[PDB]
Amino acid sequence: TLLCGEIHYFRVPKHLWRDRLLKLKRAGGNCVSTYIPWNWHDPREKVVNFTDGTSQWHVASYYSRDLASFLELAGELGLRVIARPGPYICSEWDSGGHPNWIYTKAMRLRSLDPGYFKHVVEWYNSVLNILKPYVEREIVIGIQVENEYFWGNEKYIEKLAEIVEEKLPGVLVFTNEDPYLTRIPNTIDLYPSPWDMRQFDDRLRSYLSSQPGLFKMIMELEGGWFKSSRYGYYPTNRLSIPPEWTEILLKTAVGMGLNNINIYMFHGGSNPGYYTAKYLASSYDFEACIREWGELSERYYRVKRVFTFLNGFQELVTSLKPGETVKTASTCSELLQRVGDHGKIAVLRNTGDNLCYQRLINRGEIIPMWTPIRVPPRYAKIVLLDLVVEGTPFKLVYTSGEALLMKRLGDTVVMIIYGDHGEYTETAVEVEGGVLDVDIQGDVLIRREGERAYLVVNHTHGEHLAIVKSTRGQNLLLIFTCRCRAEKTWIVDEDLVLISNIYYIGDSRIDEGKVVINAELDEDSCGRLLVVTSREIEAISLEDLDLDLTRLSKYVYATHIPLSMCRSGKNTYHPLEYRLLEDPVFHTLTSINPSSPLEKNGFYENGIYVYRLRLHLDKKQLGDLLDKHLALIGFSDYAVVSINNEYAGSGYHYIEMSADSLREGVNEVTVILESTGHPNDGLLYVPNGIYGGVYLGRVGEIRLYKWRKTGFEIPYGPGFDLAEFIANPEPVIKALQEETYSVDSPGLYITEFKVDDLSRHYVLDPGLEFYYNHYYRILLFVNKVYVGPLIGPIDITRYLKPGVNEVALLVEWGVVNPVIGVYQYKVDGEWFIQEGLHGLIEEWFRRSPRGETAEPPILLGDKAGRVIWVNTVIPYEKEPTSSSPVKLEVDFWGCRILVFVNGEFIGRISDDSPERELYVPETAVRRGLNNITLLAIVTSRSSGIRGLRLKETYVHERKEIVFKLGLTK
Amino acid sequence: TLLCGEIHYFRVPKHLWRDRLLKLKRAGGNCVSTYIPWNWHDPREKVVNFTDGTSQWHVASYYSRDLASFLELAGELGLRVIARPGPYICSEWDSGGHPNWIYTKAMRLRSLDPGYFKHVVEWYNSVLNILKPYVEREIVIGIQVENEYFWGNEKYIEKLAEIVEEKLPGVLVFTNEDPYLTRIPNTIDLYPSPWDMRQFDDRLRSYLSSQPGLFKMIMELEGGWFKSSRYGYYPTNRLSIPPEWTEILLKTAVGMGLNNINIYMFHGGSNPGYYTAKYLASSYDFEACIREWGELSERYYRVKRVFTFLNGFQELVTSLKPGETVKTASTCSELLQRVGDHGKIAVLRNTGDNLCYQRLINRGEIIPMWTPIRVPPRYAKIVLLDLVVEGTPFKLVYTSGEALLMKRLGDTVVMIIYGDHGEYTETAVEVEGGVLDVDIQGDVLIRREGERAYLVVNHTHGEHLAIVKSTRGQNLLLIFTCRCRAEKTWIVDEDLVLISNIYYIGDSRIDEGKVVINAELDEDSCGRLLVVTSREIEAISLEDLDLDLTRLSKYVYATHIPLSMCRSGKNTYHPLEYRLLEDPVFHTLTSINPSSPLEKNGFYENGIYVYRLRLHLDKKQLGDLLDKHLALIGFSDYAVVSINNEYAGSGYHYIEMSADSLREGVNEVTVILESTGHPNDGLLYVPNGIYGGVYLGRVGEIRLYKWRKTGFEIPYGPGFDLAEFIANPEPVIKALQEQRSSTGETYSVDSPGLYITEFKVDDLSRHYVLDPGLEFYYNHYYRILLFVNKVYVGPLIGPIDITRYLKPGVNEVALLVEWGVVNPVIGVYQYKVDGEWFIQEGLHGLIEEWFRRSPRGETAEPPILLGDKAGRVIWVNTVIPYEKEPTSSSPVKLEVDFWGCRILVFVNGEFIGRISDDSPERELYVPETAVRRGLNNITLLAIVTSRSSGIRGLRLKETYVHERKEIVFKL
Repeated sequence: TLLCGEIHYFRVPKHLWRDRLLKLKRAGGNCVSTYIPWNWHDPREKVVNFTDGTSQWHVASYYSRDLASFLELAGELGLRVIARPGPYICSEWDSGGHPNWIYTKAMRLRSLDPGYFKHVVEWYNSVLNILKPYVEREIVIGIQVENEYFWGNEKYIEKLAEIVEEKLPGVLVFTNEDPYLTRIPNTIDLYPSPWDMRQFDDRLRSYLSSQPGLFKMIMELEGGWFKSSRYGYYPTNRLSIPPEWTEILLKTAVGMGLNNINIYMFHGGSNPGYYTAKYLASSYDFEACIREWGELSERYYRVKRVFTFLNGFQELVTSLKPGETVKTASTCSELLQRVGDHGKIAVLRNTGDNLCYQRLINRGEIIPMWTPIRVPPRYAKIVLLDLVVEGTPFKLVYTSGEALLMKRLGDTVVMIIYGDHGEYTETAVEVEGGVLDVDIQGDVLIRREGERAYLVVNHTHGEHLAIVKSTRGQNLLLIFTCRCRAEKTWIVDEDLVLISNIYYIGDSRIDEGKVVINAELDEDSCGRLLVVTSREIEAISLEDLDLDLTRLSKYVYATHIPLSMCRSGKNTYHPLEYRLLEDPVFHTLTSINPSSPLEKNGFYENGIYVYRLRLHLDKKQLGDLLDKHLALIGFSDYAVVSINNEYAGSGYHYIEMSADSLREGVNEVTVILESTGHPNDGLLYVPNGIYGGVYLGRVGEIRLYKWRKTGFEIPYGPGFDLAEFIANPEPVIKALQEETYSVDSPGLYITEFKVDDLSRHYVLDPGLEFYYNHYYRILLFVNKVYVGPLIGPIDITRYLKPGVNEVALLVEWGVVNPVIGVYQYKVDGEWFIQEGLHGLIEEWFRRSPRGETAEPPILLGDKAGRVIWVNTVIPYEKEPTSSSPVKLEVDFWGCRILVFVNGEFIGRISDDSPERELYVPETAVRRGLNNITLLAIVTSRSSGIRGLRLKETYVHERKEIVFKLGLTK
Repeated sequence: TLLCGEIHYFRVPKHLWRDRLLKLKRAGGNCVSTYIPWNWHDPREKVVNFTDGTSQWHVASYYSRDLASFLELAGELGLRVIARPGPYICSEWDSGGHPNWIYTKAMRLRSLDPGYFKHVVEWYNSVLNILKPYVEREIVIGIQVENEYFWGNEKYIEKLAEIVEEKLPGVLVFTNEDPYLTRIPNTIDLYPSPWDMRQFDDRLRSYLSSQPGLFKMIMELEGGWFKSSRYGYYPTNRLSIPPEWTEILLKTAVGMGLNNINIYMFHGGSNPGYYTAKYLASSYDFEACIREWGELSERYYRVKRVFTFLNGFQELVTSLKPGETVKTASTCSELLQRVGDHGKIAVLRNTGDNLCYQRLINRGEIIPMWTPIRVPPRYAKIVLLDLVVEGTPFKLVYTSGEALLMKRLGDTVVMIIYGDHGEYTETAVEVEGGVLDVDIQGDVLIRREGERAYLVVNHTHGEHLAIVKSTRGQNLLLIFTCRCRAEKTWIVDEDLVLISNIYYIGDSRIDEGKVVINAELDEDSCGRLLVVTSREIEAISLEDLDLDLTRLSKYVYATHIPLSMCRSGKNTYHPLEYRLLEDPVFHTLTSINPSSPLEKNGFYENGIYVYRLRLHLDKKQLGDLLDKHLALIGFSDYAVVSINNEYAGSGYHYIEMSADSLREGVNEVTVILESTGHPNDGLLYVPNGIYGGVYLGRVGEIRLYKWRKTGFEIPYGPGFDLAEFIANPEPVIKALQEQRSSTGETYSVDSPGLYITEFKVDDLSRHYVLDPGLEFYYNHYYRILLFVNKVYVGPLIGPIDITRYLKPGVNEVALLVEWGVVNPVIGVYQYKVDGEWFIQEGLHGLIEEWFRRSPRGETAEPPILLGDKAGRVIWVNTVIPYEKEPTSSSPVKLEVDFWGCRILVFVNGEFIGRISDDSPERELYVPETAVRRGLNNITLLAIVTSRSSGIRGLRLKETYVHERKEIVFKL
């Protein structure tokens, strides 16, 4: 009943909403799911925005807050909606959907702590008021509260659910991955690694045995995975999620009795500007069914065959219970079976790489009779048994083929059954009162016995037709097609099924006595088109051209799109020239207390910040220096540092520079810093900008080599509050009152190190391993005193005593390799902060001063620590279309690059990005001259831009197909 | 040390040999391996052919038997050769390499049976004479005898080895997958399934502790997999073999001590004409490193990184021994380790889908100091430890990066080290005499401690350089690059290394003060090029464009190819017009005895045959007839049948048709039949053509559902001769005569064993035909022995009339499954129809060479509907203008949209291959050698197999358009 895809209105240009949703509908989806992110609607703590307006430079004009329009569009296209308002959403999104002003109100995020929960009450009021009319009109059918509250806190979850129930009485309310709930329905999120089924099967089984009688759903069935900078890969951080894998998970879920399924993500789209979670790529492509740029991937067509089956047999599927009577002949495939009054499904699962030939035992009969069931490699086949065709004399005793769909056309029931090229299928039809006749088109062999017709078909690139005629004037029309044509079978309106090679059938409009269809043709979209309809078809036209039209039988017409109308086009577009202009950088600077977290000084945006530090060194300290290294320690996230107008260094979180630029008296330090967004864990406060400080002279280091792991149990359960435990870990303090080289799994780790000189400064660095977009929960204790959750480097000087000291880490979740840096001095001075850059504030991305021409390659080593604007013009002499989407590629090194097109922020790329390209949405592109603008922060003496290009992924042809209709009978 | 790729001279147009072999050379290959197929050189049992010419219509003019020229070309390009002359080769090849005349000479194939072996002695004489000069010149360094004789027969293998040792004294001689051999070296063939390492790891472990002291080699390391019609898939029958999988297998093999490895296939190419094994596609692309059309796949660049490492650290690799001195800090990756005096390798294997951060314990030191070792997902990383750079004061204590190569340039050692974009690596260099100085280009942080420099590097899209200088006269140049540029690092000779984005570097001409190299540029080939050389470079040109030249250090130059020079072209070429001509089919028909196989009538070619059957029915037979079905039963492989000038039916091996065109007296049956090739098992005789017969009136069936599996054991071992056991299964006859004990019943005959069932025969006037079922038929033919009432009938090869073995009442059938699966049923027929049979090889249009020059046909507007021509043969001629020079940098595939045909494809008179409804694709590679600039003649021969049949159209498609450009170094 719920055949759902995740599509985020906040990750899709508003004009492309229709394209993305209709592609899900055309796949047989009947529901779309989306988060409603609190920080998307209320970033500044002002008027909640549910309009098209943005107050943020980094959010392009075509991204919208108009949730009402998204919901109406879903309704108009025939989709229901699942709403996921948070307040936490995770979703690889800045602060997991928390507005960055929340960190000023509460430490105890994701709890009933009033400092947090009062703001959650006001958010739910704003958002549930917008949802209200759409719940009443039965478009919005489900509300998720919170998101993967793994740890229990039942009264937190129940309070959220009670507010939804007060505003929206009777609406289904649930959460995901909180197994400790008795009354609020729990739903599961499944992201197993390819090929071994046991972990997935075991999680489905436990979930199905849980919460007896409550709503059952997979709220996130793996539809791919996300991409990150720093530690990421293309096409996902987990490499390719095979489309074969996704289909096996879906068919396994159907085999085990889950008929409520949401693919996460179905379409991922793009992360607008600085709404990324920390380290997230600008792309949210997700290797999804619908790629970021709108492409229907192999994963789309496999999911489509499953959703089309589940949609065109909801009767049977809703009736099914767990079964055991059916058995297999061979061990070459597994069996998952379900049984209902009027039919069964046998799911034959072959996770191995060799084709399997299977038979079933159903009531002492070995089926099929003359041919085995093919189970392809890396495939699970749904086999239909004992299916009653209601209000007819027909029973489908079995098919060894795969049923796509079943449709009533007056006196005829049509079923489409598919197989591979060269597959033999066998279908047994039983007819009450006997078989009157069988008409066949193509290669069908018939055996008759009693009231049965047996049909043996050799599948090809085409359809074989069998009509089994009853004595009561009712007919069964079987259409045997290949898997490829089943994938490109399009159900338009209702009473029009197109069996084709056509890449995509979009909008349809039935006015006059005419159906107009918007087809998108790829290279392989030409050749044979079957039309299955009760409507009289007089003519089919493709632009001007009248197509050949054959009547194959009643309800079936054949035509062809000529092979010439399918093109193999793909174009690249080069800049006319490159102009350079240096950003002055400074614009608006204000005093700030040293190490004062940006969000506690009214700065709620990520993106670029500039610090000016005025730091004081005198005779005695320069005099006594034991080592000539300056350290900038504890910032989110990436900085380029200049000292006395000389480039010094760059990097993430913690940088060691040369001290040589240092003089006696005042030293000026410039920090150009990027915040890539907050993590998406939703519990910890990882402050934007410099939360740490400046240190001088590395005098040594203390490596925490070896740890004693001790049993410790976090009391996860319905009564547990994780936010309360992180803020007050009394049970750990208690355990501390009172072998392993790697701290990489849950538990309490203790080690001892020596301190000789307490005039030194001691900074614990959590190490490279610790930093992940879904931030780890690791609690730091120094000599049995709670320092806090690890968020970054931390000065632990004030917690140290002379001689033997103790460090303990309680890993609730994650990995860390800590090391202590020892510094001579902690440098002090006056601090100034700027939000943004002069060029951004002055909107140079909308209109740049004219700069100098430059011949590529553009060498930037001399501008290390500076900001360079690079403007180019690209001719694109056609209409921007979803039929021909464009990517911008930049060949550069030693830069953090912000990309704009015609003054719209497209995203960022850096040296540690998993790709050198961005999707340029059709809404940003114009026919003619296009302005491509790079803002380049220069991070190295080895730095440059070799070039850039706009690339078409493909060029598909948009064509209108017109059906001239006659009279229905 | 043997870094080998399988490339078959008989599957590559001769003009393209150089391209395929140089691409193997360029990957770091030092050896090419090839079968020499007996049936390729002696198909007709006449003068053994080692020339360019062909006796066969279906073998294009550009395929060669000139083995000498291949061996010469391999030698010229700096490659050694492993030769594998069979006599059996398997290789998805017709009869596994046996000439089809062998079936007239012997039943006991692959044995010392004289009827087989005397002909093996003549073949081995012809072929070892061709090889002798190349063994003496040290080009051919190994000879494989036989091929996967799994079952033992040591005296048979010994006898093949003796003939080789006598003609080519002291040449290395071995076989593959015969683990019962004590004296002759055995080698291993490994084709595991992605992601569980345990089966592969256990096979390697067992092999490495077999045969004390003898030659150790993986003679076939999975390079992909083949594709079949009927039961096959794209891109292989096992779907995609992931490129990450192939690299994990290679790195595992290195980590376990195997340094002799052959990738099967490195390049697969094409199966010429009817030299396919049964059911095989005309493509042998194999999803190989080099695709059939010449493309360098992702698999190629991954294998190239491994071969480059093994070549560039030869001294280290030769020295390594087992030893377990190193430990890992965490469980997120496994460790394989080898140790020598020169240093150690730690292979960190991560078969999971998450990045692992790893540390090593070496001495009592935790390695590295400031940075963890990245082990990427689905990856095995080779970490070097304690590497002594011989004749220098440098030790590489460790690098968390991956070492690609090491090269001496005068007083400087250069090492290339790689990682992913954004990877942090840590490298520890110890200098004896102490560290004079470290000069750096790029993002290299230095920590000096002892006589040690620690170098911490963020890997980028480009190179960071560190020159560590000794207080003596000697320098360590470290170049830190990304994986992608390591993959496109090209070694043009001893002192010319290009670190690049370039898709491929081909031939070089090392003139005087000029180096000219042929580059092939894809769309990502542009950007930075680094040149590492001892040579003085004044200028670098791309054709006529002089490039920017920066001197980075003494041995390192930097340049760039402008991003504008890398196009993204891709063109489709369309036919002008279609002309149709009906083949008259009949040309020359001669008498043949009913059921007499074609090889017993002097027909040794596969391909198309036409039978005319003159069958007699009298009034009585037709009057008494109980069921209206005619069956053609037992033929190889596919038939289209007409009765009294009406299309009756089509299919593989066993066809049931309507009997309604039949009438009293003579009935004229036309059978148009294709043999797709013999199977590649090399043991059984599966006859071409009609070996069964024609039956009328299907009056029932006996389903053989339920079997008793007994405890019979085939005695495999050094003394076992499997051909002798197949010919004379005496132990099975004895097992069948003894008391049965109680045993398990099964519905599945799918694993080795003796299976027994029982059925009722009520009427011995009927005819009983056993059908082995769809499951039975596989290109590598199964071995299942049929017994009826305890009498040996024979190995199953197809449907078999078993009537004469039956008695009234309860009958027994027993199957000894040596290997395979079967699901048999007995068809019961009223009559066996007798008459006179006639055979023709080919069709009128083939014999008269219409593919070389077609008569004028009628023009036809696509789509061309053929359903009214069911059972008949139609020639479709068209012209495709191709207005460029045919080139490997722009290869073409012919696509045909059709249904209900078997199609034979010719281009400019050259047989390209076959396509049918049950093909895993609708396209063929058209080699450059068949294409011409200007008008291309595309000719299809369509056997119409159905009343729903036609050709919608066809097109020539370029896979891609790369740019060919010379890079010129002025010295």
